[PDB]
Amino acid sequence: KEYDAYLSYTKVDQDNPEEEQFALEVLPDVLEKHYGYKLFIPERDLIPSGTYMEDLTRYVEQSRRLIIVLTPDYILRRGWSIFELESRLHNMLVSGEIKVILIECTELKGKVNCQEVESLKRSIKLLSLIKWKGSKSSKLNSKFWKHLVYEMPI
Repeated sequence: KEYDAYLSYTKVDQDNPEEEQFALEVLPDVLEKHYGYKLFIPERDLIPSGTYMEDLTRYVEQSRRLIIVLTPDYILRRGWSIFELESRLHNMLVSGEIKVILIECTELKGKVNCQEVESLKRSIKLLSLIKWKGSKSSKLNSKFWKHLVYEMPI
């Protein structure tokens, strides 16, 4: 366990700017610089290679938490699919070997998407739901941040 949490998010090229800004820079920056947590971010710390899947698996095993940022882009690309594609990660999620922190940034209005995400929720044993209200939640020392920090290790 070398990392406090594994950050899972999706970025799609050019639909709300505040959501993307919170998911890509504010969330990691506040978790690492202000609170001192150590996060593994694939798009920052891992270079894609032929061992990409095995590398991601190993990094998840070395992470004390799994943060999933539920943005519209994440739903579009089904950014959670990786954790279901690899058997080891799937077993870790369903058997409760790693705690998952699901950050709800949008409402699952879509029927099919809502059903799929519900099936994902039931597939996780240790699941913590935190709603991101918006600009109020991004403010430092807000209810959102206290909740998230409590769900974090140490």
